[PDB]
Amino acid sequence: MIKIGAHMPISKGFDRVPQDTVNIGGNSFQIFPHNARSWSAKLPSDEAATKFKREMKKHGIDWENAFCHSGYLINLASPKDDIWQKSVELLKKEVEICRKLGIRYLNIHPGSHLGTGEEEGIDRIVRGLNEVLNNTEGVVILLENVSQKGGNIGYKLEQLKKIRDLVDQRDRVAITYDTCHGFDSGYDITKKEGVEALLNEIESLFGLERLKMIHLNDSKYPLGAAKDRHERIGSGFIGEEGFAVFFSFKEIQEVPWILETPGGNEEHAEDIKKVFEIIEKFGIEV
Ligand SMILES: [Zn+2]
Ligand SMILES: [Zn+2]
Ligand SMILES: [Zn+2]
Repeated sequence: MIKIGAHMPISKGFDRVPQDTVNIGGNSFQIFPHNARSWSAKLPSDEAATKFKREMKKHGIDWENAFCHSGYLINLASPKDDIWQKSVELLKKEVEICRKLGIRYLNIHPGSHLGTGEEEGIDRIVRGLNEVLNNTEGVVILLENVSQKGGNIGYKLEQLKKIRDLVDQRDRVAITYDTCHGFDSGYDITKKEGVEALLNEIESLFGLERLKMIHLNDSKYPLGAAKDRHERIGSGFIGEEGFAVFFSFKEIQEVPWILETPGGNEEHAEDIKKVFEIIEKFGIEV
């Protein structure tokens, strides 16, 4: 069964999210844990967490299909110690928001060394994840591949493995694959040989059960462009044919597809329709 959804707004409450998710034709979703402007975030009230949980039950959303995503402030690779410390403290709080909501997965970008060096930046990330994981329980942190922009770490799957193998609680570190960031970095899912190489690399670096989520994004730019600009499904350089190849892999189907393409609920309902249209047109099983 296809597990698909989108990044959902939380601005009207967490509890609106399950209903909004089924209204766009999804059964999966991603949300931010908060809308804080700075380094401090509130927890949801007991009242709000309870409503969220009730709506999850009401709509039969699978808890393996519900993800949180960290905000853009957190940078565990920062060469500024105070930003590193505030990032750690905020990440811990985001794990506590997840715990409160019942959310099992917290997705993050590993970070940027800002031109101080990839190897030292990886160590900083590792140490930061240790401080976080060693002071929390339950929640699994997802490392997401990113584009090769400035001092971003994680544009090659190899880098995500370097972080993971140094972490204390490796079972609480897993992986998210973003189709747009990968395409930006040369991972060519428009060809079955590219998808096969991607899967072989994932299986060998992490094992396939570490792949917890795919971010389903088309790209504004060509393969290898390193641009980090998402596009609506079928409207970019991955395209309808490219996605049809990607969708044809059973291994890919086992994993929730989360849209982070431009627009709101309305555009995402259309992108979800496009995905089923692509699957129908190209005769993909299932
Ligand atoms: Zn992301
Ligand atoms: Zn993403
Ligand atoms: Zn992106």
